[PDB]
Amino acid sequence: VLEDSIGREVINRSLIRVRRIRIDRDKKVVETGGLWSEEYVPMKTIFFSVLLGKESKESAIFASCILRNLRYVILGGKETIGKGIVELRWVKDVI
RNA sequence: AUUGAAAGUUCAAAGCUUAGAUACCCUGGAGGGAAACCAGACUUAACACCA
Repeated sequence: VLEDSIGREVINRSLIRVRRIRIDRDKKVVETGGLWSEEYVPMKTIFFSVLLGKESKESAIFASCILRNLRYVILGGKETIGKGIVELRWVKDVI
């Protein structure tokens, strides 16, 4: 756990910022303006969130039947690059 | 009983192409195969005398 000034530099250095290219398939060179830049969040990163539920009978099924079987889901975009496989861990058993 | 409810910035995209670790460069200059060394040492034995 770093100070907020030093941590913001160390964290910004873990963020993956790549350039990406679209290639002219006939001459195998990059197109004009076929270069752009994207940002990814690395493997093993950990986001924390909460799922709040109102009192009902459907949520009892949802929290018991549905939420137990969510281990892996896919968030965000660029799934073709394989950029969405994420894992939920449900802080009620890891504690 | 909330200007509330509902809605995935999603999708397609190769950091690709061109590019000789090449060019100059005497293993050279200096350094005595020298220093020392007797071709020398010695007569013996037998013997007729002596004894």
